Amino acid sequence: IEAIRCGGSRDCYRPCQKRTGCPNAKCINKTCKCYGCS
Repeated sequence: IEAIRCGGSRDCYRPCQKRTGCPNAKCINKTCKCYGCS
């Protein structure tokens, strides 16, 4: 998968919220692990 880099979890909201619809994500392994509202 494409590695969404994040300095923080709030840095994951924009992509993951845009992708899924919800900002639910974890900045883990320096990569945004998006869950959204699946």
